[PDB]
Amino acid sequence: HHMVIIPAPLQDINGKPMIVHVLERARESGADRIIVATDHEDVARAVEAAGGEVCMTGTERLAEVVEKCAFSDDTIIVNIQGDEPMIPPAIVRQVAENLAASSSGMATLAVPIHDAEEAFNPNAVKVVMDAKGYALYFSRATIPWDRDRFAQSRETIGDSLLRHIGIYGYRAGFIRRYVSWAPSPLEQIEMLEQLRVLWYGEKIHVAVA
Amino acid sequence: HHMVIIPARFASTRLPGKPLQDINGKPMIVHVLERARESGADRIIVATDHEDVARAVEAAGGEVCMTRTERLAEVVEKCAFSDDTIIVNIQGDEPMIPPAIVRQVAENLAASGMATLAVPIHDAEEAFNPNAVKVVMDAKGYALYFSRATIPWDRDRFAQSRETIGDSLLRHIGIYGYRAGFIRRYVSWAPSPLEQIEMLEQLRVLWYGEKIHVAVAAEVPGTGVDTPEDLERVRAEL
Repeated sequence: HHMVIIPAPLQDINGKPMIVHVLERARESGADRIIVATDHEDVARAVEAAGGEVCMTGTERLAEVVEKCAFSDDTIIVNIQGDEPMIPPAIVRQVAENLAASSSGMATLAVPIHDAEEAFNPNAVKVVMDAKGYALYFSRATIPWDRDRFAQSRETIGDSLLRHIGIYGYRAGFIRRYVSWAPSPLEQIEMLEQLRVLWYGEKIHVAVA
Repeated sequence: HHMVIIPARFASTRLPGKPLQDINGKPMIVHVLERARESGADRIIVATDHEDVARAVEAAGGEVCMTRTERLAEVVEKCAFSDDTIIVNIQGDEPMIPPAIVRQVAENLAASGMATLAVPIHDAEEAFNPNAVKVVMDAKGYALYFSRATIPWDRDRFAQSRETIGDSLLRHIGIYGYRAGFIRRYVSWAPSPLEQIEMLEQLRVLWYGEKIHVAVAAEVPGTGVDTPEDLERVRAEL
């Protein structure tokens, strides 16, 4: 009972593009509507010929889709990146269900980290959550910091490290509020736009994959 | 319109018996009591399990509570307050704590339920020192997170070098504000795996969903006296 939007993308994996792969996974998730948001004709000519719906509209594209297709501000929206074609549809359904069952707002996904290099890789985003699973913070720094383990060791990690995956959930009308809100300074230092949501007081629920 | 409790930290390996040591004709805890007086508090209670500290504070006129946020709990039990009284935690080894920031934590608590202070970090070594605790907060000053990692992470600057620092790093300073029912709630909560990982007990409050307000200190306070060098320094400065 949700809609999935893919902001895209061109690669050959067994005679099929990559965006159509993402489209098939979104189909298998069981979404009522699937829309591919793009401003390029290359993505269109592929998805349209693949039977996928396209909307012609920097993550604000989905916001336009909320009003280009005139979606109710209670509908559940799932943003899958166009460059994750091997994503299982089970976690795509998860993100929607976790948003619907939480206090609503915005939702995202995390996986456990088990490689120390990953834990100390700034390109790998870590997230810390409260007891209810709501995101306390996103960061490129190694959080939560393990004082005893990391006191002098950069090769041993515990079980408290989570990597944030760029699949998101929304309640439609709040995507308009994302674009409406001014760019925070925190999202510019960390280069993580989702921190804006935490800057402005709204909370994010996190699903463990 | 607030009350101040001073944990007189007798226990210390480098200066055993900290609150009793003479600073220019007055013991340290008496000086901390005078700072609390300059803050503008309606009641000042020194919490201590030592009789010499009690007889030193009582000879100066401060209220004394015998105990044993563990210790502080018994104070809010022994003088059981209303859960509206703003409460300021001042360390007993800080005889030069600016009373302005002591008033400030209560003022910023007045507008939540738990409040604390931070000071800007200006040197790279402190920003990457896990012993220095960094705090990141939201639009209205409420702490998003406390950590021993360098947060917020400055991706573009730190990608080149960890040698220079921007303007976004704040060190949390262990002066806390409470609404006096907040403490009764805290003392009941079980330890939270997050504070065990980070060795940061304030992460209990954020783990159980309750908020913390953080204020940039109007004046940067002085480190609490823990060694004879700081004793002589405060003697020369007071």
